[PDB]
Amino acid sequence: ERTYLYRGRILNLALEGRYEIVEHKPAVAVIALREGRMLFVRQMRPAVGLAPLEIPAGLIEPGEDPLEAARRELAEETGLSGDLTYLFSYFVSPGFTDEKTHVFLAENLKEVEADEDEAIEVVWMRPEEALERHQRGEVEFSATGLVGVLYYHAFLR
Amino acid sequence: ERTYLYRGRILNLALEGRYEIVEHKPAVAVIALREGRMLFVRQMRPAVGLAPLEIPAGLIEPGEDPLEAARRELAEETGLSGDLTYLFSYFVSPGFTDEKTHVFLAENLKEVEADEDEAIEVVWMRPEEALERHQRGEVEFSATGLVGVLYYHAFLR
Ligand SMILES: Nc1ncnc2c1ncn2[C@@H]1O[C@H](COP(=O)(O)OP(=O)(O)OC[C@H]2O[C@H](O)[C@H](O)[C@@H]2O)[C@@H](O)[C@H]1O
Ligand SMILES: Nc1ncnc2c1ncn2[C@@H]1O[C@H](COP(=O)(O)OP(=O)(O)OC[C@H]2O[C@H](O)[C@H](O)[C@@H]2O)[C@@H](O)[C@H]1O
Ligand SMILES: [Mn+2]
Ligand SMILES: [Mn+2]
Ligand SMILES: [Mn+2]
Ligand SMILES: [Mn+2]
Repeated sequence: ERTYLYRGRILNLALEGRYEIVEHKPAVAVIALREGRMLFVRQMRPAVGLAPLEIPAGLIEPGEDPLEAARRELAEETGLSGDLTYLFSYFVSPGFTDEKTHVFLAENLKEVEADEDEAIEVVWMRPEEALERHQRGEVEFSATGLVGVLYYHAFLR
Repeated sequence: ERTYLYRGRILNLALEGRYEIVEHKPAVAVIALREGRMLFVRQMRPAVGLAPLEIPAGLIEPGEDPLEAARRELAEETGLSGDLTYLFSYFVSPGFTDEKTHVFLAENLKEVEADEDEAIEVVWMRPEEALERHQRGEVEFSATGLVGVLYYHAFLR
């Protein structure tokens, strides 16, 4: 039996007995490799006060399914389209939120727009270099960035 | 300038201008391999209404640093100790929360207690089989479970 303390724009806060639960829209993320570089993005994230290394990601909007949201996010954040394949999903932090992320691979990328959402920085970077910069403390990862780097090292070399 | 709407036990909800922000304690997670099996755990997670495949994980308590929290969580959840090495960290979902997870590798595991926290199920499973069960829809992953599986395939085979 959830009791709602806050109903917001991209989350709700509820109590369920002693549990504090954040309801959140599902998300998508896209792993894309070109010429040995992975497609990362960075943007200021007020929750953390910095810009972590992420892969293109977004929330699924009403009416959309994960594949469609992934296509849209990739185009809006980086100006690209590609051939998308579903990989796997994960709960970001199931001890307190129901946010679920669906991860896709993109191949054969083409520019469909001149990126285009300006507050997001497109960062093509070899995943080996992203991992080294992180190990040396020079950049933070989001879960989606780390998943992209680890998936590359597992399956795309 | 954060304005607090809710101060809780393991999270705070704040507004910062138009942003909804969940402050949350940092976490740790431990990747451990023995005889080709990875150490997973499962427990009911009221936020998601199911028991995803996770690796042993917990919140850092007052006074502790990540390594110490990792040692404690591994012992409390699975009854084991091992030689711990820091791997990397990630923000679970930096579009709305500051929760950061520090991930460790454990080697040379030994039983120090007869597991011991009973509401957590210890699930030794080959990571190849965890990935196959997930692909067939039979189990959900947390981020920590997925990170463990991908790290194994990248670096531990
Ligand atoms: N939503 C909640 N609200 C209130 N208290 C909680 C909640 N969940 C657990 N507790 C209490 O807090 C104690 C927490 O148990 P520990 O093992 O240190 O942490 P973890 O495994 O939950 O979370 C570790 C990470 O794994 C997941 O990804 C999480 O989202 C975290 O990112 C519990 O025993 C309960 O008493
Ligand atoms: N905390 C917030 N509160 C209010 N509105 C927000 C917030 N953050 C962004 N917006 C608004 O909502 C729109 C969201 O932009 P989209 O690209 O679909 O999602 P994403 O990249 O943020 O999140 C994708 C995932 O990546 C991260 O891991 C996240 O935590 C998610 O798990 C914004 O343009 C803002 O207008
Ligand atoms: Mn985005
Ligand atoms: Mn977007
Ligand atoms: Mn735990
Ligand atoms: Mn615990």
